Amino acid sequence: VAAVVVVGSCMTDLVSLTSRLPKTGETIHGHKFFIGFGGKGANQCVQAARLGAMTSMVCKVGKDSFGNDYIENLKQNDISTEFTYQTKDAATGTASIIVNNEGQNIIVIVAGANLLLNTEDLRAAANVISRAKVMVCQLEITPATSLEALTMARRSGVKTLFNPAPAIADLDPQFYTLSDVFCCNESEAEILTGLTVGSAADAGEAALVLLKRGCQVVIITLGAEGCVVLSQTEPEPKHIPAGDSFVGALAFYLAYYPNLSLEDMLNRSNFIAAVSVQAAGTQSSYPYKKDLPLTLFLEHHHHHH
Amino acid sequence: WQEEVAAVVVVGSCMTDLVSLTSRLPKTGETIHGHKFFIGFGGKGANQCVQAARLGAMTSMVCKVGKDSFGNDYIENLKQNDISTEFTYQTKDAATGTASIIVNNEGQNIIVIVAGANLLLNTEDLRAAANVISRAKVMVCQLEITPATSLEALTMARRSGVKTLFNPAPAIADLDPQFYTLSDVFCCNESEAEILTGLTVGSAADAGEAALVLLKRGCQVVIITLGAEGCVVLSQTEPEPKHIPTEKVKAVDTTGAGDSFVGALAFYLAYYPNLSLEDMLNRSNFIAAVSVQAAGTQSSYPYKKDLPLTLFLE
Ligand SMILES: [Cl-]
Ligand code: NA
Ligand code: NA
Repeated sequence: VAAVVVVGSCMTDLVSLTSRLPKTGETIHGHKFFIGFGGKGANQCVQAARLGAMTSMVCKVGKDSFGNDYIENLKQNDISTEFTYQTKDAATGTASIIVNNEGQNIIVIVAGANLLLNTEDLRAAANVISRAKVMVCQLEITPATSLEALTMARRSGVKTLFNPAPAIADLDPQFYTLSDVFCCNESEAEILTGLTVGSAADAGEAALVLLKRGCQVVIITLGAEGCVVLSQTEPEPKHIPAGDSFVGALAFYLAYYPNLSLEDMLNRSNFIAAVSVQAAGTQSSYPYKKDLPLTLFLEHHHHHH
Repeated sequence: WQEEVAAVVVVGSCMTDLVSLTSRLPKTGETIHGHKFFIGFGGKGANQCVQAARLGAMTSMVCKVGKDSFGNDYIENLKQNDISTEFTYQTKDAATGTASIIVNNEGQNIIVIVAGANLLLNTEDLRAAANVISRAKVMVCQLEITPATSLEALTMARRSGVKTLFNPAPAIADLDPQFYTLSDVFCCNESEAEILTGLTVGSAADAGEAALVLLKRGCQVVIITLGAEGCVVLSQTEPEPKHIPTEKVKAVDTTGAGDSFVGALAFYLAYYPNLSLEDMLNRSNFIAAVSVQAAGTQSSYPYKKDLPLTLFLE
């Protein structure tokens, strides 16, 4: 029975490497191509599943070979695809990336079938939504669909973890009140608040704005510098001194380790994100439970660390 | 009773086209959002083989793809176009060839090709095809596999008395001289002829002077294509350029029009050997022009049944 349900996006990364970037009208011969699995929703789902969560991916891909390939990737990671939809009306989402020998790139994103995931689709998935322990949402599908997913979780008492990524100025105010845990990065927080965010001190001031819009808990991530947290019952910023790995891990802990303090969950999730950064690649770099330190999965009183 | 012998063998490339449509092309360092993404089956060899097959040729595609989902999908495409895949090889040692394509609202594009498994088509893989090549009427080769593999395919055809149709695309300055001498029909476009001859080519008149250089390198017949403006032909017994023009028209999408033309010509060389070159070229120009009126490269290639009956008369 899925404890973590993710409503969000799946995207295929298509990468070519070339000596130089092409000029208009030019064909250039590359020396390497590869495919990688992405999308914030998928990536967050995959990290949670690798840690041992029972997860379900609510999303929409194309009735095409990339979408069939995505479905197999979710199944290989032990994720339920019962509400992974396939549509003939758009292609599976893509990120095409060309990179030259100087590390300069060009990137073309087509969100495709992700934008077609709608209310009717979420309604069909009510049983898994209502019965989960945590619902995770981002902003790579139609915002209205994310909203409705958060609204459905709330009506069943399911904990809402929201990642407003990519961010948007003029986000619906309902988003803040529907979010039990609202987690974003520095740049995102600048878009959402129109403040500048450079230090951990600025982050704390930006978090407080978001907290005052109605979020229960706000977390602002600081890259490889940790994160800053506030809550309605503790409004003072606490500084705790890859993004999808962190959010996936936090989902896992919210669903399976409710007896941990926020501070501890965030430590463990920072640790797990840092492991993903060291390993080459993207979703493949996400660590499994068996390859991580066993203290990540024990109560505080059980270990000597 | 006897299976139908392949009259056209294409030794050449297959690649998956990964196309994104956008408003404007990205500048260096830029991420942009596109409106649509389209997968298509491409590669100059396969495209030429598909046109020929759609016109009614019995064809065999000698090529190498991956043991990946793109290669599996490519084999099914070939079979759906009635092409023999007996020598469509699959390898775990590389991925299927790709073309990653961005197109703007004006039809301008940037393209990054990775050859992949096309590079791994090798001497042993050709040798297995010896009986099919011996019984063919025409062998068609391009430059999208290892130039040594195309060379061998052309020498195999020549030693078996099979007509060679060679499309030096993409072109390369200082191409091996054997390529000209092994070509019965040598067909390329304006830009390709400039790369090969170091001459400029803008008009049909310039095209004719470039063709005569290529003719003197030992080609039997040379055709220089002029995009939607037809083509120019010369031959050893008729060295004077003939300009075979077309009607000016708005295009829908010209992508793959060149390969349409070469595939049509292969079909005619094999199945209508008694037509004059002038007539074959007219009919092939016409067929290429039909493809331009539809989108999506191979999907735009016309079937026999949808074309005017005069294209198939003697
Ligand atoms: Cl031999
Ligand atoms: Na990584
Ligand atoms: Na076309």
